[PDB]
Amino acid sequence: MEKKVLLTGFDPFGGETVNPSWEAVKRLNGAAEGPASIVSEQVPTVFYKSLAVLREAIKKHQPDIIICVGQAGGRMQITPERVAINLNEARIPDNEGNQPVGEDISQGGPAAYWTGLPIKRIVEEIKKEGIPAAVSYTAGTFVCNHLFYGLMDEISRHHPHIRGGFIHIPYIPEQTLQKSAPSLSLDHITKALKIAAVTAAVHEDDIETG
Amino acid sequence: MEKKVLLTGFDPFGGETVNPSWEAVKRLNGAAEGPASIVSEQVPTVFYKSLAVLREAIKKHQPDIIICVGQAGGRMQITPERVAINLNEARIPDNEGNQPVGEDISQGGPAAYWTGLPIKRIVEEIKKEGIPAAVSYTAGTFVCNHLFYGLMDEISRHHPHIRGGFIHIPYIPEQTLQKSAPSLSLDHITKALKIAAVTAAVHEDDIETG
Amino acid sequence: MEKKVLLTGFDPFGGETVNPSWEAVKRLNGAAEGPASIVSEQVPTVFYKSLAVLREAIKKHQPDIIICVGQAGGRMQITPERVAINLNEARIPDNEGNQPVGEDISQGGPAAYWTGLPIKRIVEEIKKEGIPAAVSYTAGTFVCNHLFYGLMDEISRHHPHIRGGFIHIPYIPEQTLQKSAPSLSLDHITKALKIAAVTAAVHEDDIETG
Amino acid sequence: MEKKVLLTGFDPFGGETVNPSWEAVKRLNGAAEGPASIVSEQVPTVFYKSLAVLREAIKKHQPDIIICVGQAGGRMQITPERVAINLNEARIPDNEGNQPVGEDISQGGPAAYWTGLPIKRIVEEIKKEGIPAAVSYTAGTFVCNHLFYGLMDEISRHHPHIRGGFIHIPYIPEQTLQKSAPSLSLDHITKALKIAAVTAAVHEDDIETG
Repeated sequence: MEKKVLLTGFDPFGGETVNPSWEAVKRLNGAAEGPASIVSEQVPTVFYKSLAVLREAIKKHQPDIIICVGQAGGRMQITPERVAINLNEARIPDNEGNQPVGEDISQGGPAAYWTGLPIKRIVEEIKKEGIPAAVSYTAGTFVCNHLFYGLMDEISRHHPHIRGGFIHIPYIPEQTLQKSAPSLSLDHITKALKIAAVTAAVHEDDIETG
Repeated sequence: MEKKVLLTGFDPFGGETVNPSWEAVKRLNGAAEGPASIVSEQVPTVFYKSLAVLREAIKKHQPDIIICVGQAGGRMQITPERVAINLNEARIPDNEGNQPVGEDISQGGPAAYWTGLPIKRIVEEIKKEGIPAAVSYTAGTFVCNHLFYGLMDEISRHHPHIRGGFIHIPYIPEQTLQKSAPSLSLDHITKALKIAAVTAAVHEDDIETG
Repeated sequence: MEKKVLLTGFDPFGGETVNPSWEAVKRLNGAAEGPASIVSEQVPTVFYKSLAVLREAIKKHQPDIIICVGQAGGRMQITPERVAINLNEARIPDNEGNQPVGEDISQGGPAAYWTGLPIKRIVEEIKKEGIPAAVSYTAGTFVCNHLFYGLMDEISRHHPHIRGGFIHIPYIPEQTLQKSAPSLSLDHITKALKIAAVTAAVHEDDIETG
Repeated sequence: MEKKVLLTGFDPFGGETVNPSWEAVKRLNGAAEGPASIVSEQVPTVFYKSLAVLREAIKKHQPDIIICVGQAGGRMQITPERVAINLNEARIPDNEGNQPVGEDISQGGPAAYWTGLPIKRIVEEIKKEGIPAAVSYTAGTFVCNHLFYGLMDEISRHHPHIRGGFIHIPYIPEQTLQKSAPSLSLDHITKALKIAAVTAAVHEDDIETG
């Protein structure tokens, strides 16, 4: 059996020198685990450009499953996102100075898109391996929600066979040295991400525990 | 232009014999402030029945503006909600024992509805009076989001002239006596609610700030 | 039966415009409640000078009870302090630029002083009136702990008949407008402070609970 | 020159079968790193008995440096403690049912004891290795503070040559699976602890920071 799984992580931004989402997905590049064969691409933390880079990664890799990963500084758990919202509302500018306020991602697109990943199943499997996980119901209104909405929009309109979604991850310890915030080690985050890609490759559907 | 503004607050939800959302909106019943003439109705913290009670309050009062209020224990600010989600996913049972998991509120309805209130404007006005306010992007998946989504569905399909939305409020101090959690006094919360009703009755368009 | 209660509050620091500890104790100046007769003085948020101002307030008013109040931004409850510590360790400079690091308050003084107030009784009485309260075991190492330690030192060495202590209070709502943080209204804080002064004037002895 | 460092950790408490402070120090037993030669002993989470077990470990091992470790569920950083307080005030009963309230540890002992470890130095060295650390000024009033005060009392009165202190550690991920709380991995915590032992074995002098 073989499902091709595209993982994306973002580049560094807003002060930081490392984006853990890219550090964790980069080491899974080329991994084969169960049915999953994993490839990893980096997306810029830039509005509009991130979506162009993702469309290119879909053309080049022809994936069956796409999991985009971003950092959510301050959370304590790996959180798969249930909902992408059609809004760009930037509190801070992106890496190229764009700061959209009140802007639609898709003019006339739906208000929201649900995730296509079996996220409750992913949460229970990550937890079986001893690492904290929970589903989140807001992915923010910055570049991470932008890429999630843009991904689901592309799937619905042009690649309906693809199962796609977004997972937010904590800070790693090295990033909370001058500011106390929760974190999870990079080893637990890359392990959780591998479990997510394999669970999404094996399972079509989700379980009803909530 | 006098605008009738319907305000609702939930009945005590198993945990106390008082619900602050009701206590606050009940004292604004009959208040007239600027163009706003305010009426208040209580809604049960029960899935499906809450919506039936709301439909009845809409028929009886014929409101121009509807602001539904509920309690969000743990928050620190008055938070107007930007997005209602088509999902009933109950961690705990409602007042009559219903605990829906993974259920659509409207089968075939949109995934989400945006608020119809000028919420950025409301946030800035509450803050001008010295009380903390912020827009929130998830209203949960319990009876409070249920009523919010049901409200906006009713408006979209049957009462397109009505401006409607949802505002979550914190605990009052009396509720954090055995469990430390943030709170706002009931006098600040009812004041914030009266400012929201007046701001919504005086302006159809929102500010762009965030 | 009449006890003179001296309350003090600090002026503002950091970048705030009101120090709620002064705003609250100022409105209790001249209040008589039960046995207590209350007078209020303001102390500067300056190391070493705060202590000189307090010594002067003790000479002038000849109090039976002294309760020094300061703001603890970020807490959620009124917190009477159990322990003062012999250390000035300033993360930020005070209002006149002093920033002591690793400095003894009293060279050769004890490492700590316990409060002289019936703080468990005070906590239970404030909570009986519906406002959250709890004892704290660190008052920090800035000017608020400095005044507390210096107060207890003054009492132990020169005024052993006086009952003295420190009470930290939260932000008021008006201070959490740009930064979300917990707060208590100024009406709840001044009412908690009047209850603390009256409870301390009526009982020399504390209850034993937590 | 070799310094024998004794580390302690506690036994299981509260429905758990493993205690991280003990899991982390147990794997350092017999380690030699720089000048430090480390031995580890387990202490019961029992008032009064913990102190007797510690006195026995001091007699048997004759250590130059003692670092007692306990878990502080909820914190986000490794926190060396600056102050031990002379008070047993138990919110919950210990492993054998003792629940002291308002009790002195040493009748007539000082109100507090300062740590004997170079804790600022320890904090900067742990952070150099990418793991979060900060000094704490309250170690609670349960069995962890009890052992810290009792240790410093023993040192002051009978073993003035020993350098001793206490370090609180976070939850590990496995413990925050049903309750979301911050954690650090057991590998990061045991690495922090070995760095603490070696920094204390090499430096009697502490540094001056903020």
